[PDB]
Amino acid sequence: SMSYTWTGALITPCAAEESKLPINPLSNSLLRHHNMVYATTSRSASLRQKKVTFDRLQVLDDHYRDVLKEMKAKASTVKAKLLSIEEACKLTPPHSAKSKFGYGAKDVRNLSSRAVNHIRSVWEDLLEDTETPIDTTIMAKSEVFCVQPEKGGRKPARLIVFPDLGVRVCEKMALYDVVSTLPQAVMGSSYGFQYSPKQRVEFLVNTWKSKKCPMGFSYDTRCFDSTVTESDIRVEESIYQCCDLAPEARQAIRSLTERLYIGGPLTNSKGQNCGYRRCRASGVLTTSCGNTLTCYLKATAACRAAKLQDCTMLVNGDDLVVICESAGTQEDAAALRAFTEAMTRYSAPPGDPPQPEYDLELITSCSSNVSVAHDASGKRVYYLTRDPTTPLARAAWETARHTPINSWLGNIIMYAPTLWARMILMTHFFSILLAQEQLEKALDCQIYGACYSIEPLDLPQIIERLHGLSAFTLHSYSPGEINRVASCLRKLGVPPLRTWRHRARSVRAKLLSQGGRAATCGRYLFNWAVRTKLKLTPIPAASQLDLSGNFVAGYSGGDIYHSLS
Ligand SMILES: O=c1ccn([C@@H]2O[C@H](COP(=O)(O)OP(=O)(O)OP(=O)(O)O)[C@@H](O)[C@H]2O)c(=O)[nH]1
Ligand SMILES: [Mn+2]
Ligand SMILES: [Mn+2]
Repeated sequence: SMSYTWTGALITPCAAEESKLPINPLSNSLLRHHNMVYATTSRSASLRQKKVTFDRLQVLDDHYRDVLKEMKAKASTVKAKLLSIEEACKLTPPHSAKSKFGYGAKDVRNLSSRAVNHIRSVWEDLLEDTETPIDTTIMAKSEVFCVQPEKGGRKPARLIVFPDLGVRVCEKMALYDVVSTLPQAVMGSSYGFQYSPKQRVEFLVNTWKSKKCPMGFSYDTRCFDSTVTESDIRVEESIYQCCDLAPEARQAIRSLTERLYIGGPLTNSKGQNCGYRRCRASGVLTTSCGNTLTCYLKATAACRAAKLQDCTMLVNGDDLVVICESAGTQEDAAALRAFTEAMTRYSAPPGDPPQPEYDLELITSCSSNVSVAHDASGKRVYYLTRDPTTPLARAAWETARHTPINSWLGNIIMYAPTLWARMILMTHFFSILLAQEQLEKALDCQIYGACYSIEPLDLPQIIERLHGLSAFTLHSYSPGEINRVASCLRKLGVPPLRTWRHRARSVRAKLLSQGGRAATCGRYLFNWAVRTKLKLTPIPAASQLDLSGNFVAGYSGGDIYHSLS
């Protein structure tokens, strides 16, 4: 059983694609070694196809089956609603890809009769037809990176695979409530996406302290999406089907699974057949939910197979953290070998073999880690940080070129307490946004895979919700964190942190000189910048402001939209 089959027709672009950065004063202002920064393109898709195309040998044992039955019994608890066409339409991102059938996301949100009548038609088809493979498009994705310390080798583009806009809206009607509700119900504490960054570090610490002699390790699968077998996707359906479901919801899930999720034909931008998928599609609604469940299940079973004791995992799609009781240095390494041997039998080998860790801080997952800092009162605070290379590289791209998804905004929101996000990112973009009249224009960003639409001037509020107000006061970051940040500036050619401090003094002055929510941006975001730091107090409409069901689940490649909060 092969993950993909190719006819030889190319993965084709729809427009021109820029690779290298353009040299302009504003990006220079941030980053100097321009030629360290690249965007991916169609040209490398070939390469990506090679990494992602293989055969899958799966062998399931009793541990796996036991864990499934356990997961399923929890899933039996769920009652999931069928969404209305309207409800589902309003979950569609305004810039989601337009349909083959003469209407785009705008029309769907407007509930254009062409759109809703097509969607109704696509819905009925899921009820009438139970086997005909549903068309998907395959595209090379445009993502920006910094090149490897390994000379001049670049990641090839990733491949997105997604059904037409009308299918996608149906997917929401059928499966949205499921995909939002079930993972927590089945996986409890282990379900990553139920956690704000603050809550995620909380859970990791409390877990780490709850052990007598702790021992954590990160796991990650070489192309998880290709390792997802047809069987995996039907197992995953069997979990979903344990929900109380509307009859048409049950069939829709039944049809989507056979027709779309287990695989199907791949069409390119030009309309020709590239071939066939027998693994997970990156761009369906159930991708993140599927990946997480599948990973949780395979992982959980692999512990019991390697007799690790008191495992507590955190799962975010493909990304797996595990913290457990240690059996001694030499044992641990041997058990972790066996974990991997199990996962591999379940068709999920790792990129790089897990290595046991005896400090929580050295464990990295979802590209991020726990680091330590202190607040005003000097009492020691835990927060979530990241190697700033890729964030800064993208910040330099989105400065010198208009991007659909403003990644820098996402990172400030998410990594608000971190060193580099405050001193470099915040300063750089509030500088730009002030020069060009544009603090109030709402910008599109991406949190946990869902598209959000946020105004810069609501950042003190938002940051306070997620990380608390202490995220405006942290000051004594760990040596290793400062060492890592500093070495990253040297790599990309970013002016050392000293430099941003005055760029930021100027910068808190511009904002106080303007009142309103603009001023409390200056005051709160840049209290690290003045040497005569004033005190900070819980902002008014700044949590009890706007609330919702935001950070309750992930929708990576799931086409989900929240202007929420
Ligand atoms: O548009 C896309 C396409 C794909 N993906 C997702 O990226 C993965 C492809 O890449 P990998 O799964 O091999 O790398 P990864 O571990 O870094 O993936 P993430 O956890 O960072 O997501 C797949 O698991 C796919 O679902 C997106 O998030 N967006
Ligand atoms: Mn992976
Ligand atoms: Mn991953």
